[PDB]
Amino acid sequence: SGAIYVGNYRVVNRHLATHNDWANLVWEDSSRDLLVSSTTAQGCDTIARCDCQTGVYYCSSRRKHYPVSFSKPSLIFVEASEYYPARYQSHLMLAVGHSEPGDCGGILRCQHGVVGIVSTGGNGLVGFADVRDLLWLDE
Ligand SMILES: Cn1cc(NS(=O)(=O)N2CCC[C@H](C(N)=O)C2)cn1
Ligand SMILES: [Zn+2]
Repeated sequence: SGAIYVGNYRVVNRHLATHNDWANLVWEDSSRDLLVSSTTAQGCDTIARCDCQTGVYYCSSRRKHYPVSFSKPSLIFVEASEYYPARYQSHLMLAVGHSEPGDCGGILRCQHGVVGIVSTGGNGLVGFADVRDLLWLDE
């Protein structure tokens, strides 16, 4: 679990969104596994605006942060799960590292701020849903 809080927005994995998230829906994209809902309180997270390919992510299944190199956002095949059939997930970045499903929502951060959140995993790789292109999160 986990979310990004920036301005009056909350960014979560779409497959973990709550009833309140859907009742205050701002934007959602099944192909990216993202959902953004509105909040009443102000968010203070800083979103990175860059092309970094190195950062640190939080892994709840190890209670640890790991430094990683990660690929540029791209269209990646994701095998079927209880939340989606087998499909291409867009704007996904991969790194060599550990993750389990409950790790979804952990933040990946570079020197510039929040890059994205844990979204996929398996075969010793971890995938992060990029949020650097969502320029509207800051206005
Ligand atoms: C973070 N993580 C996720 C998994 N398992 S998964 O890749 O099957 N995952 C299950 C939950 C939905 C995910 C998606 N974005 O389609 C895929 C293992 N580690
Ligand atoms: Zn960066």
